[PDB]
Amino acid sequence: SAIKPDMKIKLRMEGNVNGHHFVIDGDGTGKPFEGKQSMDLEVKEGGPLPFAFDILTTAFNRVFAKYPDNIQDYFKQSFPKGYSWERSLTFEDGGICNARNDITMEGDTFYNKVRFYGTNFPANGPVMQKKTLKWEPSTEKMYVRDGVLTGDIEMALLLEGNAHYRCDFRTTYKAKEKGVKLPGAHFVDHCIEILSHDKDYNKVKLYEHAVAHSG
Repeated sequence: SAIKPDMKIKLRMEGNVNGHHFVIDGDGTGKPFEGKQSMDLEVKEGGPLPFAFDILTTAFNRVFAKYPDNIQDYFKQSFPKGYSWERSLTFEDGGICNARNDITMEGDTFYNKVRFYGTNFPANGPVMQKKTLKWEPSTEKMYVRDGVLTGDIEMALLLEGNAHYRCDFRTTYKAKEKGVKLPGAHFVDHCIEILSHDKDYNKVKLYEHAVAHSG
């Protein structure tokens, strides 16, 4: 009832990656029950970014995942009050990112306060050299450990030359309201795509499709 079939999405990200500060605003729309969403993104501060835009894109809401009726949908049940998540992104060459999103709802709009921090990226690595092409489609393993809803993903960035660049994700998810029922163990399939961008990635159009399933 709280989630409409068509929702607007507003987002602000404040970030610092290898010491470079930036701010990115997002304005988008999506269909929560189809697990689809699109966002227009614009670097407001700190452009042009000197690192691969792809490291940021999964920080730009698991409400936008199609859940079948026989899996508890913790994220849609988190509203209207909302929920927050925190994520570690551990890249195989030692680059480390931490991200967080505080998500609220007002009417038909999701608001997203995103923080992004990154460090230890090598100067000659694919992130600082902007040699990434896309994230491969992934499967997020959702489980509850120690009372905390957790999603683990073994992610991979496709690079120019067709090599892959591995990144481990761990996200913890927490409803703001007490007593939201936790789900059983399950999986969420994800794909994420940069649809368009300008030369310096000051403007980017982004899309995600996510579908939950059992084992």
